[PDB]
Amino acid sequence: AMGQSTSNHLWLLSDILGQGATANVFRGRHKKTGDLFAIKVFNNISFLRPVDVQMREFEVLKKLNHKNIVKLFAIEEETTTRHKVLIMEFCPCGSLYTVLEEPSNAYGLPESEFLIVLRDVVGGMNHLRENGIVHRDIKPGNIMRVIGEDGQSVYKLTDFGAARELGTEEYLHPDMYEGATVDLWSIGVTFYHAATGSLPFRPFEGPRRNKEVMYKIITGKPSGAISGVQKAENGPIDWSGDMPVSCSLSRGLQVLLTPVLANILEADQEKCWGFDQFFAETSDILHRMVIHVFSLQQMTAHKIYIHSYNTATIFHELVYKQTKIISSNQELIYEGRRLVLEPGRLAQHFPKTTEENPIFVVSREPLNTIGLIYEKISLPKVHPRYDLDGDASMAKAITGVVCYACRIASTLLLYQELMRKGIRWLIELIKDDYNETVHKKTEVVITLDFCIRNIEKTVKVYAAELGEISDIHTKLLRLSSSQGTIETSLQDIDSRLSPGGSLADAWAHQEGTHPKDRNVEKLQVLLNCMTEIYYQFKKDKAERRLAYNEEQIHKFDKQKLYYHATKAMTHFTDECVKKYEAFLNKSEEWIRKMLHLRKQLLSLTNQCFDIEEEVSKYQEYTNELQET
Amino acid sequence: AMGQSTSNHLWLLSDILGQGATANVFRGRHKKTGDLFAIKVFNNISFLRPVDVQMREFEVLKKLNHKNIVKLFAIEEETTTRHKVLIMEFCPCGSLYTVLEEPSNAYGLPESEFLIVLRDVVGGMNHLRENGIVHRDIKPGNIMRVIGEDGQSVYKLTDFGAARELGTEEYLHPDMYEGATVDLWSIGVTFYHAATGSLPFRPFEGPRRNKEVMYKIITGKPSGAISGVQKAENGPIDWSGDMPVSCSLSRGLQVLLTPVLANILEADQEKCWGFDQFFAETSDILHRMVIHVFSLQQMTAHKIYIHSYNTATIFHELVYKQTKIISSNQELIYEGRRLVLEPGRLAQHFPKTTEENPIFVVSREPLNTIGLIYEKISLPKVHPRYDLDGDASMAKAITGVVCYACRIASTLLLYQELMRKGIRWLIELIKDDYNETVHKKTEVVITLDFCIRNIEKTVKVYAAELGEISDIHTKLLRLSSSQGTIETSLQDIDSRLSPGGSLADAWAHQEGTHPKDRNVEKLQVLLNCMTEIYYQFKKDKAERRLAYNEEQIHKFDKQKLYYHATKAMTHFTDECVKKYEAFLNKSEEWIRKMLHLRKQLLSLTNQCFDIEEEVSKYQEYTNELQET
Ligand SMILES: O=C(NCCCNc1nc(Nc2cccc(NC(=O)N3CCCC3)c2)ncc1I)c1cccs1
Ligand SMILES: O=C(NCCCNc1nc(Nc2cccc(NC(=O)N3CCCC3)c2)ncc1I)c1cccs1
Repeated sequence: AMGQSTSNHLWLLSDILGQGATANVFRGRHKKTGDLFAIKVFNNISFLRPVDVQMREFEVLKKLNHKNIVKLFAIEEETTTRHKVLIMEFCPCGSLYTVLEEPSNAYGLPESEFLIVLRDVVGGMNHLRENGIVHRDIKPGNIMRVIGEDGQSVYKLTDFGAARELGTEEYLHPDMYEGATVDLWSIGVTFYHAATGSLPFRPFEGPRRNKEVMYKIITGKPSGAISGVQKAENGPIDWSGDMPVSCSLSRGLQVLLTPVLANILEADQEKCWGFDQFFAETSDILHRMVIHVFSLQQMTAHKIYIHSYNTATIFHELVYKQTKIISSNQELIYEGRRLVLEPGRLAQHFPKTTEENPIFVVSREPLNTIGLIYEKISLPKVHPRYDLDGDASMAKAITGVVCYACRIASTLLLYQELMRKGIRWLIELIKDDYNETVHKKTEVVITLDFCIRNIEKTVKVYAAELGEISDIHTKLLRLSSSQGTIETSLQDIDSRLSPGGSLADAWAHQEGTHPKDRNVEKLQVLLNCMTEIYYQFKKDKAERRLAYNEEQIHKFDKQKLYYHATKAMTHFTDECVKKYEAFLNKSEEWIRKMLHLRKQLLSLTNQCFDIEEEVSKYQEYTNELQET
Repeated sequence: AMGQSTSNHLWLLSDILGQGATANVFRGRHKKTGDLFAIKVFNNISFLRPVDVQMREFEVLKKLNHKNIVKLFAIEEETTTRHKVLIMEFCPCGSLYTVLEEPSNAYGLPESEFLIVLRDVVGGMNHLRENGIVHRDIKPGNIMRVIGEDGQSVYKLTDFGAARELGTEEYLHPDMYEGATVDLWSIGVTFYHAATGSLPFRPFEGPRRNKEVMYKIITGKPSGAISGVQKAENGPIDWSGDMPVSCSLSRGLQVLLTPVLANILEADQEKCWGFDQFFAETSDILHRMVIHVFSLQQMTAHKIYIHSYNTATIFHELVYKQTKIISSNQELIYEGRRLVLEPGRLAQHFPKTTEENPIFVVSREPLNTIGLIYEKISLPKVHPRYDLDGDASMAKAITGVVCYACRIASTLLLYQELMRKGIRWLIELIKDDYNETVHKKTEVVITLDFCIRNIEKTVKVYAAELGEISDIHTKLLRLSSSQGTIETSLQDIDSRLSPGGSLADAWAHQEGTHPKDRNVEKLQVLLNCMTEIYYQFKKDKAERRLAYNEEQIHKFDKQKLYYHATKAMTHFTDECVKKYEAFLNKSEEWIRKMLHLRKQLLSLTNQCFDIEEEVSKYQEYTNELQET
């Protein structure tokens, strides 16, 4: 139907991307080439119209180019309405807000994608800072997302610099609600929103006329607390200076991110950071590499953030901070074999590691098995009301919960499949310790056999001599007897290491769940059905009203949305969870038995060294008798 | 707009799924529940209308239920037109034909998905056979696809039994073109079409008035040839009794599939199989498990199909058939360690293997490095014509080629990443052989040291005796000297095994490409742009004509379709291929040097055994002198 146009560009009014106060953004094309561009048409521009100031201004923002900033191509005039039109680059993927609309990110973005967000936002914000221009209005809605040539997302900034001739209410600064601090505030609220999937400060009712509590929350600013939420109408505020349990970020990252947000979120400029403080700490985080470590003792995976130039000493310290294991008690295993790391080895030369192929950690000291620690979240109540807005919010909520359940279920399967491998590596690695103890035994055996034979032979050939010989014979028997005890007790250990020797990993190949079960795929199928319905309810909300047929289809699918979710949650707890807990229960059992065996093997090995020094004082005794 | 209805069901005429001669299939819903069903409305039913015979008939097909057969729910009458309507189950994913429409499957389905097709088609066809009903019309178009609860595809049959009261031209049997053989023919043509992505018998022009050649091709039926294609207008026919190089199936599967299709594709019932012969061989293939084996010698991955009850002897034989390695020369490596397999060990108890984590094979005999063998396919010419049909076919073709290139590129990266691991395992495993040779050396050393000392001491204490002593001393020096040679030559081998010892895997961590490059992701981005344009051209073909704007957008995108493809192909050959060939070239180098070292380590190890039996004839000589 009706559509605006320009000298070089044209677009339909049906194609809308963003609707702002001063301008609107449409999906447009170049009249000649046909390439897609973002069309910024200014609404209500008469009482201003500074074609003198805005001329050079738009010419300045034109030459301004950055990877983390939405590019401005040209400034043109609408054909009929004669409105000024800016030509931005089209971002098909939408904004960060669009990403947060996804149920998969209802409880926070994936860790890698979050690192992309942090890096790009900082880069773009820094580039704006170097030009002196201040934003203050930074929100996921105005942070665009594009797909790079390498496939990875790239985030850019677009809406700014409109404060000249004239922040979001949830992203507003306390004193500004009614200094460069006002910047970092919205940035912090954004970062928490990307990590948690929700806003830092939430009243029970929300952003309304009962948002009076919110201002009290924001002006509250207790210590270094990064979030505060009241769980009831006009109730107390639950404060926390840490990340939620449902957060998809690794523990190592949360340790670094927590102080950052805490220092940039307060009304006082006293303790608040500057852009240099902020940039320094943030870039520091971005420069660090990733160390994937799976602790078998607690059955917990870890991501340790270290610079490439750091040593293995700081590495052991950080691993201690997360796993509570002494640096001297930390033992590493990689690809079936143990790996000895020098205290001063750089992180650049570390082996290739993934979360599905990490570095296992075994300890001499007994440690409790923790397993995966997650937030148990149930489904919300589904109301029979036809409220399109309600059905949309309920759809995102309930699908987000199921998304979380499927995410946890995938993690549980990872822990089990990693556990089985780590155990298989360990039993063969300790078996190698048994293999070397056999060798050291044979050394003492060869030493024993010949040394005793000489002394048993010297009496056959060639009071005084008899007394010496007898004492030596006894001494040789004192050691050879214990050598026989160890010899057979080691066969008992080998019997344990043998298949079906009560240390076998057969239990671990039975109790838990396997990729053969396809439990994650089973959950995803129902999750896809729900996700489809969700985006449909979004499409129905935009129309504000539906036809009779669409009305009942909306109701039918809404009921199926519940049935899908319950079916998934039931399969989650009755299959994935229970079999995981059983695998974890028997995990403690095998751990006790393994550490006990390891203690036995240790002692029996050291005893060979104890008798190794004894035969060195005897083989060089009589054989080395002095005479002219 | 206008839409048909029923007592219990209703649908729009715009919603079309399949358009047949006697009936049409629409997307419909139940008036009460609102669930989606397939609506089969019979066109032109007057001269027949056997409400006596078809009554019981449709009642029979009603109770007929199977996982591999599209379920019939009810038989109802249209409200106005009074036409008979069948209620089938709705298959959102479409048919196998729809799957073949995908550029990803332009050169054949993935191996796993093909196994699903084979298993389901056989299962459904067998179920129809047990009821006596014959199809003959089996085509990917009438083979529906649904997504099971576990996520895996499930294929079903739908259109049959319409031959009572009354095959596709490309799927037609030679004698039937102008016995149960007519069944297996179309089945074979279907199976080849799923494996190759193309039809078995293709004239140059195609299925037209020049299809006269085709009938000659079909009546040709030379030997056990499974395909025949003329590459020029009215030219000779290129015959082949094997699968194309571009086929995505494993070599092990092709060996099994080839005789199956060959025996079921001929006009003569003399050599043609029956349903029992067909079912027996096919089910046999389906029962077999998968063995993933990566041969480092030829740098080739393999999938060996074996029954779970078979032994390791037949395993070694099949591995020999593919890798050309003698059963005694086949050495297995898994998870960093070598694995010894007993000749009679069942396949059920084999370790867990994937294509990304297979069982490596090393050999004593020198073997040439082959690497990945694929079909080099270039882009087709893009014509400036606005032909919507032409633009659609060209889109699928050119996108299919790029899909193949990205598939090969993914395989190349797999080979390199597997190579690096296999090499790293090997250098540490042979290092273990060095570790055990050191132990055997120390055994001879302890034997040497004490044995010689006794004989060197006997002369100090306690013509005839002198002569004996001297001869013994010399003999002890004959062995101890060579012991010194081996001792130092082993340090040279250890020097080789040490980092930077010319056997290091540093070259392999440099020359080839890595997942860090994200080359596959780079290709996929351009592949997504092309795929989007492809499905768009499909959408434009259905309209038969476009508006002026849509017309030029079609032309713009068509040109961008070329630019995307060329950009991907350039990045494929200039980055992925070249760096792969360089990695393969230096692969031969390290292989030579490794096998040479392995030969040295072997000899130097066996020499320790050669001198081990020599010291057993001397240590028990003088020490064991006889006397009363
Ligand atoms: O500049 C602004 N604000 C920033 C946002 C708008 N600006 C741009 N937006 C895109 N691309 C884009 C975006 C969003 C969503 C989508 N697609 C969807 O999810 N949709 C849209 C229809 C319904 C579902 C594509 N490129 C460039 C730009 I610049 C202002 C708007 C009004 C004053 S300022
Ligand atoms: O029974 C028949 N023939 C078998 C085929 C038709 N039958 C069924 N088809 C579906 N589902 C389905 C199928 C195909 C394609 C799609 N979707 C798409 O790719 N489309 C459609 C619009 C354009 C893109 C969904 N379920 C059930 C059935 I039964 C006959 C048709 C006429 C005589 S016999």
